[PDB]
Amino acid sequence: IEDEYSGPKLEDGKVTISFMKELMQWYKDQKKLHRKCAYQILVQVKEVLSKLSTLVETTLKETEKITVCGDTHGQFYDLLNIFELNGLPSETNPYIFNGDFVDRGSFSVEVILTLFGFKLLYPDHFHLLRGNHETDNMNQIYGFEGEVKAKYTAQMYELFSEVFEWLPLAQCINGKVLIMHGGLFSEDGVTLDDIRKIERNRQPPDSGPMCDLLWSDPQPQNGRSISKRGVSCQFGPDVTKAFLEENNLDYIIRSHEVKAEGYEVAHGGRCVTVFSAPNYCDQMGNKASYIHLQGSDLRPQFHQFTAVPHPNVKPMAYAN
Ligand SMILES: [Mn+2]
Ligand SMILES: [Mn+2]
Repeated sequence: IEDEYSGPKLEDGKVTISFMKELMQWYKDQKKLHRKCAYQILVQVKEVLSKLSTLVETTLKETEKITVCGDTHGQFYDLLNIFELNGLPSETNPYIFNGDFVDRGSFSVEVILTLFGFKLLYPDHFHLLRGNHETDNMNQIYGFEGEVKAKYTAQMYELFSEVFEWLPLAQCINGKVLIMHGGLFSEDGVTLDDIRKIERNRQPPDSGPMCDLLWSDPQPQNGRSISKRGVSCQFGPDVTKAFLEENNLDYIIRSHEVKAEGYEVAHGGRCVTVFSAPNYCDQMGNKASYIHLQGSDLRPQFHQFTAVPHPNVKPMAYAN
């Protein structure tokens, strides 16, 4: 006996569609991806991500489509449910996952390695944007670091941290829709140029554009406020509108907050929240949603969904 009982294996070190199907099934059955394959996925996706701009600029032709998902937080069985409701990722069914893949939920390893696998398989049609939880300080507290150390080793966690540093911070579709995890900026006048200029391969600063992209929240009233989170700001509809007008944009899609209906349309339609972790932490009872967009019609169409069963591992079981 050697590795016959160790599960899915890459094909000469590369991700294939049959590997991804084997992986999702193996994870569904609560089994672990061989550490050598996990390592190969991480080294390769680090290389892919490190060549991207901090701002991914994507063009959708008139009849092309894309799906935008918000926070998933290690709810792997809900992630599979997204793919069963909305189809597997492919070149004709592209996806954007808008940050916060890990922490809180206790299948964060399974979520993130599935997402990285699909990033390697469909690199121009499967997009991952950094959330505030793809950071060391958050992983240390909120489960992911403990989960990686439990399933693999501290060295594997170090590699995850390095890979997260190369996740892009925002994505712009057709020069019209800007997507980021958190939101807009603590000062006026920021442009797409400034986002492209962020040297993102780091942990986020305590303030400034990289912080805001991962951490800010919309508020209903005009202006800005100190964030209730102690980090970044809250930004009003006039902030959103000035930013969109200066940058020739129509609206933003962000995530980073739970909503009972899975989404919220705010700022007169200019600031949309999408959140894709239903019954968050097995307690919130929220619906989740994902957004459908078309190249010829970038209006957001929302699809709601509810949580599905998962194995009996508690949320935050690996947290501090
Ligand atoms: Mn979150
Ligand atoms: Mn967040």
